[PDB]
Amino acid sequence: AKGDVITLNFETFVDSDTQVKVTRLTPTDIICHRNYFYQKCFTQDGKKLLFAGDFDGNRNYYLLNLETQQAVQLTEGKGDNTFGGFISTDERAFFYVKNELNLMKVDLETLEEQVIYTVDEEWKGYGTWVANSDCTKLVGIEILKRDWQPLTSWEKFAEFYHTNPTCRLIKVDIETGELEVIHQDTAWLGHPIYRPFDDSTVGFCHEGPHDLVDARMWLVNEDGSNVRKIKEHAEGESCTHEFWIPDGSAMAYVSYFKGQTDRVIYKANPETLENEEVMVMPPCSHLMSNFDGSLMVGDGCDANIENDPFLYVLNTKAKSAQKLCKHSTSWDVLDGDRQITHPHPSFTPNDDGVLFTSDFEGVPAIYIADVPESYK
Ligand SMILES: [Mn+2]
Repeated sequence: AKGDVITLNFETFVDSDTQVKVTRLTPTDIICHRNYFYQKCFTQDGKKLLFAGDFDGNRNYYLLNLETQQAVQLTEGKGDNTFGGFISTDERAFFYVKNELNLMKVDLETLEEQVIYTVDEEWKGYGTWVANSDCTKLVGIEILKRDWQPLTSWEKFAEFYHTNPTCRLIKVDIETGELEVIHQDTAWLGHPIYRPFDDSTVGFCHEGPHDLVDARMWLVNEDGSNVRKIKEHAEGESCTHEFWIPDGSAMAYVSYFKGQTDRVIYKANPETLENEEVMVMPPCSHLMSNFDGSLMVGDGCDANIENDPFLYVLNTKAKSAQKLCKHSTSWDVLDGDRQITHPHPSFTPNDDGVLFTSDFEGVPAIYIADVPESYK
């Protein structure tokens, strides 16, 4: 029940291949996972952590006190989207979506909840809400209910893309609760993201197969004008995994050229709109950077070869990737949920560690791998 407290045991072990220290935060007998890597889950001091677990028979949100090893239940009941959740800039509250209908704001102190927005009967919420740096406005996208189709299989994926569904990129005001359509279109839109310290810019993209798609690297101003593509897109080049670097210095992404058998990370200037290569990309699924983009972490995955179960800590400046420790996750889909099993590596607020999920000990749990100065 909302408000309850649970005392956890932190067990630290040494990785057999890198000697790097790794500590498990959650029990090995109950399902737990971290939120999406681009969403804030750590307080600046690095003492509080937001995460999800089934302690109360339901996938709910908890706030873990790293120095007390005690976690308090933030939300109760069923219907929580345990991935999109995030902590406010003032760290006095976190936001999450319940029943895919109501955007909630929760006081981390009183645990009081406030529904700040409720999707209209005409639309369907899609993607994850992303707050602006000041945490006064939220951006997101929605799909016209009539145009909505359940994406069951890949056959249904491409199918939906061609149905050219009408989607809109909206902006909601935390204070007023009023929505403002900043961009609409009869195309499948997605992944809306406010430019870190610049409410002016809002990056979004076109969903669908990376092949039969014009381009996904899109940008548009808050007012709704200057809709443009981040990169010109070279014939044969596919871009993905885009994400704003925390400080807002640039839009980092990964591109792959057919016939080059090599993936390379790229940084795009939000203002100059000029892209530039940064370094190679080891075989990884997700990619997240440091605050300034000087460090990056990656998810080793599957390509007589061999599946890569390692986490990578890339050094932007030195342009060098290095194996940190091992996550050894079974990318299995639990109860239709394909994301709980994803490591979703993210740096700790001061870069001394990397938080990630894994089910190698049997069930999905949360770990924090230390990150030595040599970036081992
Ligand atoms: Mn993922």
